[PDB]
Amino acid sequence: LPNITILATGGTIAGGGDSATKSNYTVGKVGVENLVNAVPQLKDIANVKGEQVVNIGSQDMNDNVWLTLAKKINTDCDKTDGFVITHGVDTMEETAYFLDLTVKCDKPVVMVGAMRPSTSMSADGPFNLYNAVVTAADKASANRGVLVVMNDTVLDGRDVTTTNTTDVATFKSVNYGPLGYIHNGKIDYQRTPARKHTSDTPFDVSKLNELPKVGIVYNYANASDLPAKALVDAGYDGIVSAGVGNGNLYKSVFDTLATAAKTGTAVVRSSRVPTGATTQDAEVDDAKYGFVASGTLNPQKARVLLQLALTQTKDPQQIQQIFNQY
Amino acid sequence: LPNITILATGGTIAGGGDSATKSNYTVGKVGVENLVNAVPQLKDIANVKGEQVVNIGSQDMNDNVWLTLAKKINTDCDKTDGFVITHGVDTMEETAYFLDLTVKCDKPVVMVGAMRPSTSMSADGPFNLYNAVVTAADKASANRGVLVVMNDTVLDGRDVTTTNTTDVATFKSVNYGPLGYIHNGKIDYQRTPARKHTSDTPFDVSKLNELPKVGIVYNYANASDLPAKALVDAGYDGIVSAGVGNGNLYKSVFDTLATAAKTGTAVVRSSRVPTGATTQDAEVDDAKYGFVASGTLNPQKARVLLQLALTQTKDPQQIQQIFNQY
Amino acid sequence: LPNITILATGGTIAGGGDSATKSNYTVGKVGVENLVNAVPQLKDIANVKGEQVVNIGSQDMNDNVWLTLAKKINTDCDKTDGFVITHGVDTMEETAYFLDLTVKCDKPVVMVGAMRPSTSMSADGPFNLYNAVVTAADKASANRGVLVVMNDTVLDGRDVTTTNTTDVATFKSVNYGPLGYIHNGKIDYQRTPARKHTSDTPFDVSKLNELPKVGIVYNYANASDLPAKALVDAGYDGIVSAGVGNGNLYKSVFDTLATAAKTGTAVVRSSRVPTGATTQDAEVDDAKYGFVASGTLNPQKARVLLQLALTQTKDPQQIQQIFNQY
Amino acid sequence: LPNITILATGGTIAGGGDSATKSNYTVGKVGVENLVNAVPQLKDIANVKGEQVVNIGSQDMNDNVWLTLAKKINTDCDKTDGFVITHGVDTMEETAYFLDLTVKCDKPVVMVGAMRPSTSMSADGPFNLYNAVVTAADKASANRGVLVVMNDTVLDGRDVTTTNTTDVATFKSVNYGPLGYIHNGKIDYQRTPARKHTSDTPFDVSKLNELPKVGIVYNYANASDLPAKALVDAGYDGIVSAGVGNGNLYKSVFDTLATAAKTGTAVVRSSRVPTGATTQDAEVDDAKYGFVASGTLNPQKARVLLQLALTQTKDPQQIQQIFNQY
Repeated sequence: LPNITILATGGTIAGGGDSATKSNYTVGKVGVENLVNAVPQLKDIANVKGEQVVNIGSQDMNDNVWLTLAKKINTDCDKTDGFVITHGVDTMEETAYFLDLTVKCDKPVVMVGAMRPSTSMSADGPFNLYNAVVTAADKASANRGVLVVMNDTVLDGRDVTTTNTTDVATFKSVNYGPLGYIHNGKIDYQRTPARKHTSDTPFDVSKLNELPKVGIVYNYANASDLPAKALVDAGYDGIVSAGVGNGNLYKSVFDTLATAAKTGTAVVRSSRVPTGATTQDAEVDDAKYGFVASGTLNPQKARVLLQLALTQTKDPQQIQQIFNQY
Repeated sequence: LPNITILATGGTIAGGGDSATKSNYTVGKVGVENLVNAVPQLKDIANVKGEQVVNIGSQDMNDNVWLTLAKKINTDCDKTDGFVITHGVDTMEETAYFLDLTVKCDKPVVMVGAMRPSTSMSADGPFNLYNAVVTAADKASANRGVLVVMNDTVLDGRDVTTTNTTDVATFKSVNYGPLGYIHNGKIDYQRTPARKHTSDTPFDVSKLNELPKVGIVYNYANASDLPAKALVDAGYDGIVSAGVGNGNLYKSVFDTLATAAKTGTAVVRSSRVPTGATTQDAEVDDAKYGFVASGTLNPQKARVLLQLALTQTKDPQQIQQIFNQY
Repeated sequence: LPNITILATGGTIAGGGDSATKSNYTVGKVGVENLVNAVPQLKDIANVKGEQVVNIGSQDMNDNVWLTLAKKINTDCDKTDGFVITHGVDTMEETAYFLDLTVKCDKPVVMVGAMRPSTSMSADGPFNLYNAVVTAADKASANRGVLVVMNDTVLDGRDVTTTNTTDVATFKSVNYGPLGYIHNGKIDYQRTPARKHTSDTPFDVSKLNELPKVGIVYNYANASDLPAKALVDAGYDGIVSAGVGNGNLYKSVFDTLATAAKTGTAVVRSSRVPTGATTQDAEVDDAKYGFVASGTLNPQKARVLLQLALTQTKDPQQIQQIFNQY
Repeated sequence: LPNITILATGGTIAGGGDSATKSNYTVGKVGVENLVNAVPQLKDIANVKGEQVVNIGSQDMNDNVWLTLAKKINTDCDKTDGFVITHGVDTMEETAYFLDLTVKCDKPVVMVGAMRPSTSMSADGPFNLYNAVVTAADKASANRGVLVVMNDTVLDGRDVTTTNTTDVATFKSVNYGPLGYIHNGKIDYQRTPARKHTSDTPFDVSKLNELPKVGIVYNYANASDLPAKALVDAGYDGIVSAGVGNGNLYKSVFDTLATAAKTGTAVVRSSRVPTGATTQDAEVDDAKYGFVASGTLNPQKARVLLQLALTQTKDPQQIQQIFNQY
């Protein structure tokens, strides 16, 4: 049986409330050992070893946890046959993509969470964790990049997103679909991400102490330019626009971002719209402003790629190419 | 045949490019009478009269245009049998819900646009317009609140949202579903929104020249508090959070908003997740902080209602009751 | 606290296997009182009484069980405040719509099941049951027709259908959407079905020991007419076609059904396509052939209504009017 | 510019009605030349050559058109750079999969249709045909198997299905998602089907005059065994069950099919449920009855694979392996 390492970071999977029945809960007070022991059947599928890396709600996820995780997986790759990472729902799609772009271990790296706390009736965490271990133990899971496993489904860390605030079935790859479905501890893989990941990216965080500063600004009717100005005034290295429609910007926000780009701020147009690509050759002449189009990357995922692009270049043309390859 | 009035605002529905094939287009050099003449079959179902209210990309939609529209529809209600409003796709969901809450005419008010340019191969606007007029001429459309008609579907103004950046089928009511489908010029209506709309709301905009200042801030891993601080420093009447998962807030953003809410800024927790309610009784003690949970209202929709709630009250308990009724 | 009656029929919700991990299970060796005792929090919200009506896999659901249930609910209406019916997932959508059309009690009648066995890791049945009882105890659930409660969602009996073979989130109202979502033991109802149900239908099953014989035939490339002929040769009261696209029929099948419809068999065109209406005024001249178009009723739902329409009339014009009202 | 062959078979794309506005139409009276000339911009992207193979509604698609198409593509492969096939919506998913399994040309083979007739307002056919030619001309489209292009999306012929009776956006790969999206005449491919197709299958129809007889029977509550018996009595080589839930059978239908399998009839369990796999190791002991589980193949697609399997073997174990590889 394979050796699988659980790197725990907190999340609702490690959350608890005083009633099985009421919706209230807190995260940060349930250790990895407790999660493992709630899933006795993991003995049938792997030699599990748990480590508590941090214990936080993923609403508080940050750069330094990202760097710690990537360096730890790259470092320990040779000590184990696979990794499972327990994590909150809220920012799972961001951490999964960061790791997709920075892990050099091509052994399976699987993230898992739960929508219901560990204390609740019909808690989803136990079976999700089981299925994440299944996935991490499956030799066929290697070289697919970093994965999220939730609700009996294996998802690639680039396209995966949380689609509903409360539903146990929330995680979906909303543009290109899942990689495989898990039934009875077996996976029929029918897909693999073509975008370059892991050891095929140039991004190397092994010596990085920090990541370039990238912020996100939202567009809507009568949108204030104040948030965009505040990132510019603080000297942000990059800004991602959560645009309206096909990545469009309220006029105010456009002006501030156009001026920013001319001073060397990287500006990436994404979209608040939950599916579909932010394309070139629509209403914004990106070449003219030095903007980059995000493709199918949503604002939070565009931030991830932008920060990593900014560790290699500040040239908008080269940042567009990165957005076309990763 | 019914008298139907078309109020044009702009949008892709009367936007054009150099060729039928390519995606590039600018919006707002096509006139209202022009759009009509293109769909001569409109004469089979209504006597249409067209007025150009403004001619903009809806990415530059703003409070003034909203107020202009609400007042026009309300003043002209007794002069026609129904209204169609042509509008850009980008912020159609915002304008529809604003009008849903402020329009006092209970004659049908139908919004319509297009995802493909006038000039494009297989342009969707002609048939969209036709179906929008079908809907506005149907007696069964009255008293259902402000409607959006796209892709053969009749969608209520509160739940309707754009789900894809380029797809002709983008507009969906993603939480509660459509009201009716249109086929062969008839509608089988099987649903109506329970939330109070139009003449069942206390919002009265007839004598307002401006709306309260409400801004939106985005949450994500390592989120800066600088956007939120910029809004508080400007003395914004309200701030909506596009939270992560079930409306949660990055720690720094939470600190800044906790302060805003006890300092004269109403704070509404919404979510960047495209479906489902931001709920009470989850991880955030709304009462302690003076926060309001948005329910199914997405951030830009939550802004609409918060602006209007602030015309009536600054008390977060009363604002929450508004978010529970409209 | 309200008196709620649970009528058990079987299903996966009280089905079990040898282990929590593996997918294998048989259905119907768990008792009704057993299921209750497993969810002790039921006592916080109702006084529940349980009766075992039958104990079957719902794949063997039949006309007798339907009639038994309708009559029981109708006779016992005045003796409880609401009903929960535990049932297999496989034909839950059929039974719910039959009861939707025949139940005369306008107290809440809620159906519930489970996609995972009793014995499985992260079993969905306990919380499903809890939420089903929440829904049946809610006064706001009355007069909305027969309901199905699954995965925190309240779904009307006409539109609800199972969309996936294994997913806990399978049950969706795929054309008109849900009625309400349940969170923290409360329901925010925002929709109600317009189609006539329960006491607004003329279908009265109190004195029937059998239902008219209605069969379903499938269409596909090179479809044999032999199934359709077998039903006509047996003198079936009706045949539903699971047509291709918008209810179309393979040529041979069309010939056999054209004949059936002028020869004492009612013929309803439905569709194998999982969403959308089978319409009039498309490629098939329904009036010429004596055919009925099913609208959004899928084949198995169309059977339900056709059986009940045939208790009242054999005239295809009257049957079509039924399909337009219920 | 590449040479692209259009093989036309009829369909709604070649359909017409007397009004742009009314839903009525017929197919079989609009030739390929007419479709080509409706899309002048095809000159910018390919040297197009059209041939009318047949001119029928796809509700009448059959084995002999399938064999004619596959043999024609295999024969003419060296005379052209790609193929587009114009076809009705109704059975497109069946023809696409057949060709996916029998074409040995690894040059792009793309199917295309339209939901609205060529005569209607906002007819979808012209732009769909444009995008199908784009796809067929893209070198990157080779070795992805046979494709369907509809509504700006490239779909693999195995998973692709029509999901709505009337919506222009109906075609979706409902289990594993699309391969790429088309914008401005360019395709970003992010996926390829892992299931073996085209020159990687053993199926060779070059010398076949006919295909084994396979029928489909539907399951529902109180299902008659008469259709299953009628296929058995006629000596059908195979039967596919459109099962309930995870491919379950009403007891009557089970008995007839169990007995059939013991006499050498091939029996494949599929599901009427529109997404998800019909799995082994659920409620049916397939090994015991000599049944085969269809996986994610829906009944009509299981028929296609079954007919082709039956040209190689009648052994159920070997037919299961075929269902696990193709």
